[PDB]
Amino acid sequence: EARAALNQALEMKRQGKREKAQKLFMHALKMDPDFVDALTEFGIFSEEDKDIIQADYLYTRALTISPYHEKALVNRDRTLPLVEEIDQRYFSIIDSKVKKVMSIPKGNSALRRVMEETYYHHIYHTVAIEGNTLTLSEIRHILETRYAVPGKSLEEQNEVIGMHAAMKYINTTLVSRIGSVTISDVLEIHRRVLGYVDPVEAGRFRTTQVLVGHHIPPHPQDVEKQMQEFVQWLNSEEAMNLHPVEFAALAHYKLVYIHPFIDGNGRTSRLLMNLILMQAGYPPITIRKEQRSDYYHVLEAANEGDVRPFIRFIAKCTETTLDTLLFAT
Amino acid sequence: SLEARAALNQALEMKRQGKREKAQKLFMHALKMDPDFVDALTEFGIFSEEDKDIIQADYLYTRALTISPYHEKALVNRDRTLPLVEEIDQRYFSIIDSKVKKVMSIPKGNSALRRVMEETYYHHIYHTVAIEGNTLTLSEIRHILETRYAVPGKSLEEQNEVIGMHAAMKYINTTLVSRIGSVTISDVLEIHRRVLGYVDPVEAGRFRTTQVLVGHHIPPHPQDVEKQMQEFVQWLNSEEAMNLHPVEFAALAHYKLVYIHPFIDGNGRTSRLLMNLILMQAGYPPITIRKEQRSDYYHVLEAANEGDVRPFIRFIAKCTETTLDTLLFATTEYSVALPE
Ligand SMILES: Nc1ncnc2c1ncn2[C@@H]1O[C@H](COP(=O)(O)OP(=O)(O)OP(=O)(O)O)[C@@H](O)[C@H]1O
Ligand SMILES: Nc1ncnc2c1ncn2[C@@H]1O[C@H](COP(=O)(O)OP(=O)(O)OP(=O)(O)O)[C@@H](O)[C@H]1O
Repeated sequence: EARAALNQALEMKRQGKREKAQKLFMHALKMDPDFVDALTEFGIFSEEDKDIIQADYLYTRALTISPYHEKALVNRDRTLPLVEEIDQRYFSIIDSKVKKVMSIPKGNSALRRVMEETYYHHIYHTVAIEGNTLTLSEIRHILETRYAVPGKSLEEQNEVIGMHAAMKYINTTLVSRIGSVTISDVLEIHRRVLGYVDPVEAGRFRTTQVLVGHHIPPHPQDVEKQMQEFVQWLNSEEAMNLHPVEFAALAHYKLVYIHPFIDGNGRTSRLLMNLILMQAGYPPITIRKEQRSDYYHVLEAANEGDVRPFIRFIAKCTETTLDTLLFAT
Repeated sequence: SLEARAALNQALEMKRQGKREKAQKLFMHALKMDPDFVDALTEFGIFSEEDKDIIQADYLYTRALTISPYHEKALVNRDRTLPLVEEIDQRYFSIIDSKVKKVMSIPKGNSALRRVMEETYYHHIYHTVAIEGNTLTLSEIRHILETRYAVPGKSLEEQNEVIGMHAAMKYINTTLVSRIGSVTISDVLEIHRRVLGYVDPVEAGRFRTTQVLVGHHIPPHPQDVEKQMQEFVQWLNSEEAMNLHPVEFAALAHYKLVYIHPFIDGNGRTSRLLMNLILMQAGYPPITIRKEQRSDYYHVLEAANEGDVRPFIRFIAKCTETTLDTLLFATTEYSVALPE
């Protein structure tokens, strides 16, 4: 019961429980996730395994519940600047790999092959996370030939066509264009993303209220005003001062939070993310299909107070993209 | 100008000696060299009445007078045939009206009618997409709409045309048919938005921005298209249009939209749908311009552009009859062949 599982895990730490300590710490927070002592003690336990980022999260969560909790505050005050350095140090590692892909001359036969294949790779994964059953070979066939695939839903194949049209529009019209991003530009991306599936709802705002896991987004009445504030933030001086990868990740989150469409919210958000990156001089990033579980958890964590685990998750995806380019080239 | 005044005379002397088929071919060749040859129209009009073809004869005389108003030989013939054709045409609408009453006489929930009304829905889709060069079969179009799975080795654009139509008819049958009040420019765009939405979601429900050729027809410039549609919907809701016979009003509404050609694509499909909305609002079943009538469908549209729209109005009335003939036949066929 309450305050029971922690002590079991805490005495196990003295013994050297190893996995047995962790399992009980996880079970203790399963019964009560707002148990301030279980967070602080599991935070201390995390630093023993050199996991300072996880520890800082647990302390920050504990203080959001109990601001004046001494044991958590004295630990956070130490880790707060330490993590800020670790995070900034990770962005500088990414910035060096981004410079190493720009160092490669345009016209390289190796890069052309990768940039081509990774375009289809991005489409496969962005549709696969939302439960599209089409393979990479099938998605290649759809876009190359424009003939339908045997024994597969027309809705699934129109999702693929919708994405290709949306990226073509971005890469052509938006990426290079001078000036601010408008509410019109966001609708125009969605109009292509969902146009071939639902031509009625494509490029028009959500009219009904919906549940997204455990997230209840703004009411259709408010959605319009939420988007006017969102585009104002995108063009704000504050947002320009942020590191591209962070600004991209925050732009992503704020759109999936507002959830202004009946469908294509995740897809439009992942596209808008890449527009921010490509406008700042970063290649298009792919949140892979197998990262669906993680992708949601960091979005859950973002809703409850701390957005950083999401910002880090995007930066990790950014690195794996850059790693794939430099390797394949 | 006597390039084919020898071809007329050639055909005319052939008529005297008999030369039934030989006369026609030369009359057709005479109008091929000069289609605005007033004597070739009037003489071929006289020739037509000999085969009891008064409708064709009246067309030729009316065409001749549009070129040469005061041409005596044509005028004396037209003055006779003008009221005669008006009677023949009105008599055809009364034949249709009796067959429309005979489909309403059939009970509301008849099991035989339900089967036909279902099959003819897919039949209408097959033909409306087939005329514009869609290669999908009837069985394939049934599979698309029933299962919502794609067809092997056929373009996604062709299959999205089928989905676009089904959505457009569903919207019409549900929202528009039963709705009280006037038809608006918004309603026309909303039909097109579904018709073309699954193929071209960008241009769906938005007016033509560029100028295009349609066979030998140059439609109003994109600048004027908006005003042409405001006058079109004003005519649709006008008292004059309500006084016209449903089949004529349907056919004229069809023509005026394909004339204006206010979209990049889906002009014919939107027109054929709007036609059926007029008919169904007046209490007529949805009519199908079949795929094999593509050649005829264009000729009567050409004929309409040059002055006389009646051949089109008659072409729609003929399609209306063949629809009603198919329903009454199949319904009586199934009544015996099905249980109940
Ligand atoms: N708890 C959450 N809070 C906020 N956003 C979330 C949450 N879980 C998932 N999301 C985001 O919203 C999407 C889920 O929305 P939903 O399930 O309605 O749409 P989908 O069909 O999965 O994808 P799409 O929005 O691309 O059509 C995810 O793809 C993700 O980007
Ligand atoms: N000479 C003509 N004058 C007026 N309208 C014509 C003429 N020829 C064809 N049309 C109309 O235009 C339609 C064909 O237009 P067009 O060839 O641009 O489109 P499509 O792709 O064949 O068909 P849709 O309009 O259904 O997409 C015909 O169905 C008819 O309604």
